[PDB]
Amino acid sequence: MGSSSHHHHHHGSDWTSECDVLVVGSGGGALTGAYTAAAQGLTTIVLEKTDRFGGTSAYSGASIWLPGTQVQERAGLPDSTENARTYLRALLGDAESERQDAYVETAPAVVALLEQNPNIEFEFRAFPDYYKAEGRMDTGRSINPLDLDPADIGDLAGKVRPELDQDRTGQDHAPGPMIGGRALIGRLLAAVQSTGKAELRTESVLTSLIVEDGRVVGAEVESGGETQRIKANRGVLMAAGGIEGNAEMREQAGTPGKAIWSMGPFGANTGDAISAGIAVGGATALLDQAWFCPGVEQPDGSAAFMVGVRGGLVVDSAGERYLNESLPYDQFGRAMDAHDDNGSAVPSFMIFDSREGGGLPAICIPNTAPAKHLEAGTWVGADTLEELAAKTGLPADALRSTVEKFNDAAKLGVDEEFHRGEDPYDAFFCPPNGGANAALTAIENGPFYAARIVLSDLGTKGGLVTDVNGRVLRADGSAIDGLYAAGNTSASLSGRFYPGPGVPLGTAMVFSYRAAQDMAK
Ligand SMILES: Cc1cc2nc3c(=O)[nH]c(=O)nc-3n(C[C@H](O)[C@H](O)[C@H](O)COP(=O)(O)OP(=O)(O)OC[C@H]3O[C@@H](n4cnc5c(N)ncnc54)[C@H](O)[C@@H]3O)c2cc1C
Ligand SMILES: C[C@]12CCC(=O)C=C1CC[C@@H]1[C@@H]2CC[C@]2(C)C(=O)CC[C@@H]12
Repeated sequence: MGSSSHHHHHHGSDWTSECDVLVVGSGGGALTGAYTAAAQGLTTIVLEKTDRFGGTSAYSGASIWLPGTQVQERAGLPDSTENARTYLRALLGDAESERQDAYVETAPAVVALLEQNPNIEFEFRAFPDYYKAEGRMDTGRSINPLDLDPADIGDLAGKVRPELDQDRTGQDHAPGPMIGGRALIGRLLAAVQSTGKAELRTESVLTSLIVEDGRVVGAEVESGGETQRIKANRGVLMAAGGIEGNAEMREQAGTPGKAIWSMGPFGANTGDAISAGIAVGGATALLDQAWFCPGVEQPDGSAAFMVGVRGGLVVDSAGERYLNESLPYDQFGRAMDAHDDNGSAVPSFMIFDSREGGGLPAICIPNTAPAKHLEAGTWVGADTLEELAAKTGLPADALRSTVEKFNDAAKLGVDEEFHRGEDPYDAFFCPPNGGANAALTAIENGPFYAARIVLSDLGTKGGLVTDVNGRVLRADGSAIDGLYAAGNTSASLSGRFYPGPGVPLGTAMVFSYRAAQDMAK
């Protein structure tokens, strides 16, 4: 993978083109880094491997954990840079304290620079922080790009990757404005283009970095069945995602879950940039870690992100509850993996009744029709729990017992076994009703359903070791000159934690910004 400049010269090759800043990828991080470089007058090229910008960032809800900024001040939030620092220190400990500090301390500058652009505006949207710890916001402190009329961004609207409910069925944007990740990437692209210093390319693939005397000076890029050599005078920012789509790297690293279960765009994030970085001496960390979530198994073997659980319960292959089904998706996923004994917890079984007329009582992204799950056998239905356990192969006495015990907890209003519905996260998706506890509803109105739940992800979070300025470090702690990484190309400062909504995009955006500031020196 690693190409030596002297070797290229020897073969008779030279630079196709030159820029100051070369950005690989086009999620929130990449485009934030692109904008930061180009807005202060550095010639910038962005390389997107696929025909659509945005990757998983486009799929996202575009909730962003950038605390203590002018956006939260407009909402009057009771929060601060120091309050957010306390929450991270309480969850993560002293491991990566310097990167924790740079994350919360730089959020305000990133947000102010971006909002100065007429294509970008954010607003606070309530979504709770995920753990009980000092500095938690029960309402959350995360911000979101405003809905975007695609007419405002010209030809860029047709180049944004569409939402999951359209993108895995050969479809483009559904009716209405661009929202969530579509609005984030549409606005960032329009900002990057407005600088007049950036080129935005699709179907341009990083293959290898180019090194001269141990310094990264550019990269080899495929585009139009041809090879190009792009020089980067100040540096290369690699924000091209993780290993989530590469089954071989995940099996080698011991990453739980599976490439086919990842909610990454199929084929996009195959660890190309992590590989390219290792090839020039970059150290790696946390490769067995990912941003986990439970997934509803699909007829085609893929998964759907299961979030905002509103009802049902979940059993292992023994027909027993083992977790709080309302847990934030990353803690849910880690509890599946911790409980899994040669396959008792992957798959798990979501059990629910006809309270939502056949629907599974959660948000599934994307949302496959019950009838297609039932025809494929991913879901099974029956008139009794007895017959449901027979069709699923679950122990019938244990499932019946599990459901009667859960139903007693819903009648009483407290789940003494797993404490479901006693957290602001659990309550956020459960509108207070006539029940003693809105997160606990009895499973008793037939027909009954079991859906197979697997260990999905929203990307992996392991990869190249970086400093507080996004510089890729070798095993000895020294910087690889000219090379930066951010987002899921870099090992997350968050370790084994998913602190709150928007940490993936927030960390990606801050370290892409800091990498561009470092290149501008
Ligand atoms: C339904 C859903 C909702 C989510 N909601 C949120 C949320 O609210 N908040 C949040 O913070 N996170 C959210 N996430 C997760 C979030 O989208 C990701 O964790 C994060 O955006 C990953 O960013 P990245 O830069 O690492 O990867 P990506 O955003 O995937 O960027 C990688 C890009 O680089 C391209 N690329 C890859 N290899 C190459 C190469 N060799 N050359 C050129 N280009 C290449 C890819 O095609 C892709 O376009 C959500 C995820 C899902 C599935
Ligand atoms: C849970 C989540 C993902 C990961 C992340 O980090 C931040 C959030 C909060 C916003 C959620 C989003 C998932 C998709 C959601 C449910 C929508 O369709 C509307 C709001 C949005």
